[PDB]
Amino acid sequence: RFHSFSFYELKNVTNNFDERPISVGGNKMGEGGFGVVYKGYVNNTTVAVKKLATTEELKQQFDQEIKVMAKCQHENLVELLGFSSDGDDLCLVYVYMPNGSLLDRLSCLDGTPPLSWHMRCKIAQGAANGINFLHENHHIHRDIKSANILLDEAFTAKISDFGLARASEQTVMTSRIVGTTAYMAPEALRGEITPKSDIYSFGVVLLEIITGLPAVDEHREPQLLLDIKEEIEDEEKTIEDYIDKKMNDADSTSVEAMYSVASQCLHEKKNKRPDIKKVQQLLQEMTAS
Ligand SMILES: COc1cc2ncc(-c3cccc(N[C@@H]4CCNC4)n3)n2cc1-c1cnn(C)c1
Repeated sequence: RFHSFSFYELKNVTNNFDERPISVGGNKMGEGGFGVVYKGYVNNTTVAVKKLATTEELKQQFDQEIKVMAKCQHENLVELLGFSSDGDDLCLVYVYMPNGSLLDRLSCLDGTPPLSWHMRCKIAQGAANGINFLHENHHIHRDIKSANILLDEAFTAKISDFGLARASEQTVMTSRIVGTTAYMAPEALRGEITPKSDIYSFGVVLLEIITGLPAVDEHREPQLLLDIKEEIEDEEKTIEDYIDKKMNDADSTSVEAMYSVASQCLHEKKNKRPDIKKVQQLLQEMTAS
């Protein structure tokens, strides 16, 4: 299904996996999902090359990334073009997403203009559509976060980084708890594996979209973004206090509607959260008129 590269090809097209940042003239775009991602050029086409950084666990993440992409073609998932497995380093080659991660566009990293509310609504809907597609195909993502939501030429959202994905038919525990704490559901932090934890993480992403704040900031009060939900419930704050001020087109009704979805996704009790189909429906009604 996918194209098999030899490792040296991907070496050559990434300027020998040039570790310098893009801004300095190198090829490294960033790190995440248990790999480092490089910009490459293959036959006048820009590509992204993820080079995976236990040994059996790394191969398992590689095979898991490939199996999901073979079963899951969707407008809101990144597209795998090929891979390399010869040599000592496993690589995955993807269609290039020129507007980078939702995390960096929300922070306006490198001076990119702030996302409007209208764009943010399409991003939230698209990301929900991508997660829905995963869950319908019986996969748990386990690493949902704004650094793993990329944006193409039209700022369409595409979920990425499926190395931790698990098949999903009772909820089981794992002995190896992995993920980013600021996005993880309480039961995920205790080691449970369940699609209900994906929903919780998506709720944190929705708060990032509304507020333009990162999920964790050690020099901020509160440090954890998900803490604003309890402040709003306890009427110490309003969602208006936290709405990203770098937008001119956010109306109260639809922001409160997206906040309501986020609040439901963030229910402390996993069985009280909506499933992704419900999340998808509420986000569609959000922009209906
Ligand atoms: C302009 O930047 C990018 C363009 C781009 N096109 C495709 C990918 C891609 C595909 C599959 C997986 C994957 N993984 C990364 C690691 C964590 N989640 C994203 N990225 N991609 C990634 C970046 C990027 C990477 N780091 N930063 C800061 C930006």
